[PDB]
Amino acid sequence: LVPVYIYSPEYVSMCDSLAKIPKRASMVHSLIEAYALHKQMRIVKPKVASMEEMATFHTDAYLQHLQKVSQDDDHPDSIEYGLGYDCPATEGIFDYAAAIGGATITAAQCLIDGMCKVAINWSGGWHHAKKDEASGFCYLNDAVLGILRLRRKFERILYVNLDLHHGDGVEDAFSFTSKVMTVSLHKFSPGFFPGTGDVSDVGLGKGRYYSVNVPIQDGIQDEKYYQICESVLKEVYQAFNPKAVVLQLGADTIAGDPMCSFNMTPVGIGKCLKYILQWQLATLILGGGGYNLANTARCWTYLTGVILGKTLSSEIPDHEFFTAYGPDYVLEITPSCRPDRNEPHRIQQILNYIKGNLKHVVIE
Ligand SMILES: CN(C)c1ccc(C(=O)NCCCCCCC(=O)NO)cc1
Ligand SMILES: [K+]
Ligand SMILES: [Zn+2]
Repeated sequence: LVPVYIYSPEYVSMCDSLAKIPKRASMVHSLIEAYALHKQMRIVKPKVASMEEMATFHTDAYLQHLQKVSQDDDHPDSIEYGLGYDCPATEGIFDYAAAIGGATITAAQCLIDGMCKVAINWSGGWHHAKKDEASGFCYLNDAVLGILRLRRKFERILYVNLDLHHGDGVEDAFSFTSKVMTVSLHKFSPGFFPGTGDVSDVGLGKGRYYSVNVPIQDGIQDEKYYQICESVLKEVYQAFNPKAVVLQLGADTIAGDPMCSFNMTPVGIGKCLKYILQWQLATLILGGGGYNLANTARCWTYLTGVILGKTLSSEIPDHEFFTAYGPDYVLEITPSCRPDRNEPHRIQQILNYIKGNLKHVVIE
């Protein structure tokens, strides 16, 4: 059955007002629309998240504060709740947060109701927010909210974070439970945000070994990334037997991102995505980071094509943002001539560590 595409003109307009990524949502949607991919999808208007739905993870104190300042960047309680340079108390930020949370919840509900096997919210994936604090441009953790909605039907949910940054907010939220396993492939290097997610972080208490982290260094390309991803997910699948998947596909790993860390292309990420889709589980697709706006659109458009199993023309079709795609005006991204800093011995060590940990899961 046909993938659900979480979309409304209002939703994109709201997502467009996010101060760190202005107009990104429109560029992503308009490229998908320019490739006519939306015609092959079921378009679903997202619901706005209610106070009660948001409070299934976030505290009432934090949410009431967010609501207050959304109507104010100099409040004395904002520092406590993580509001600052990374998460400015922009006017309307509570509405933008409620829209993105509601969108991912709507995606989850569609999956629960058997409307689709795959549901897409490219504007979601704000995985750093904590129950009571904003963090890393994230004011509300829609990925956690999405997982909590899926928990209505699924007893084993797998969260997979393929983003440059560790999905710390999500991992933390489920650190003590075994119903949700988190798997994160991300850059791990002292001083690099958020600073967590070493391979030794495996969760706590009853959630011990139900958090998986794959610390990766600068320069990694498609082939090695896919090998790492396939070997981990093969072990996770056999060990954990997930019944639903929440997959975050950040674009901030792609060559050309100004963070200039990993050296991936959308084709490489696509392979990881294909590996997960062939499990044929209810899958909630989210975006994430992506700071080269045109490349982020290239990436999520291509990946939408993968979900649909469609091969797209390399030539960017004319559309509202055509000029943003110069000077080559093509869909494909070329890797930078930068060294891969990932030692094959270190990769193997990490993978063996992880296999060791998942052995404990299997024997349980
Ligand atoms: C050029 N400029 C003004 C900035 C550049 C980088 C950051 C930053 O990395 N901040 C730390 C927070 C990064 C959050 C990343 C969100 C994400 O992609 N998560 O996956 C801030 C400002
Ligand atoms: K867990
Ligand atoms: Zn990121």
